[PDB]
Amino acid sequence: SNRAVAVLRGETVTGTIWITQKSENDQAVIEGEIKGLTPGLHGFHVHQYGDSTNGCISAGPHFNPFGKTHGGPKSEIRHVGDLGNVEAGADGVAKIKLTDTLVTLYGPNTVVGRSMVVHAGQDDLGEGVGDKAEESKKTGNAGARAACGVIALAAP
Amino acid sequence: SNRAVAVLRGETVTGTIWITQKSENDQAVIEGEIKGLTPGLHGFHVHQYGDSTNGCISAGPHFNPFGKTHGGPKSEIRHVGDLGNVEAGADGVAKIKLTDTLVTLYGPNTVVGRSMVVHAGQDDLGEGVGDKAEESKKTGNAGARAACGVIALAAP
Ligand SMILES: [Cu+2]
Ligand SMILES: [Cu+2]
Ligand SMILES: [Zn+2]
Ligand SMILES: [Zn+2]
Repeated sequence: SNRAVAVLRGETVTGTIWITQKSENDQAVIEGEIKGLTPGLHGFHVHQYGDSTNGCISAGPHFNPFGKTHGGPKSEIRHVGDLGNVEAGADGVAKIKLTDTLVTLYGPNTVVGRSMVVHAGQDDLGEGVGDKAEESKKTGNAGARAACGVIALAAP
Repeated sequence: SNRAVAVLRGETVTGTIWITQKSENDQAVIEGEIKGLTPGLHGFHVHQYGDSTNGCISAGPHFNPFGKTHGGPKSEIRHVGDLGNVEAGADGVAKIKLTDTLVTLYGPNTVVGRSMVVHAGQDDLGEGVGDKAEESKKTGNAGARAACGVIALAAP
């Protein structure tokens, strides 16, 4: 099996996210907690780069090795990195428990060394319309990057 | 080409280290700066894991995919992660400029997702003798881990 962990750092938001995967043929299990969030829904994605020399800016765009448009985790068309929204409760804490069929810790498309990023706003899952449509298909209109962390290899 | 960066964090020591590599057939070029160090020589290695949930402890041992004993960068027998000593000047700053033939950002033995660690003490390069010999061949007797950072993928 493989295991990875991202320690999310930000000015006011922080957290720890674990990814475990039994084998290259199994889904990634993504679990952890993020704190300091405003109550409500917050976009959550794997971005292309783990580079934090420019804070969360240097993370680049959503991880998208297959060249798709932005969607939610259940969408037929989505970026590999599209994990949808996490929900923070009244105390500002989001508990995260997800499985994903595109995110992997094995092979050429591994997310190891890349980043996890949580956003200030809610991800529209690529379903935005009108003047929001163009950006919806890139980023889901989730707004500013509140915290980020590098996906690090961990002992299995 | 490939590029990676490690932002080293610690209680008093910090730094940024870049790794660039033109192709899988080229040597890794390792360059950057570490500050807050005592003047003198400090051990510097790639460790197996990037996991920082337990500070630098969770980095595990020196990265050693080929199952060798510890040495210096010029040794015939060394761990992949063995980068020797860096030298901090009077102001506590070490300027780093190294090339390495074992460290790579390509293929199954990539260091992406692992960690760089700088130590409080000097690495004896595996040449320790007497009661120091056993540990010399594991860690070079470099002592405590002063700072660590995950090796993150960066835009080339
Ligand atoms: Cu994002
Ligand atoms: Cu070390
Ligand atoms: Zn996306
Ligand atoms: Zn070593």
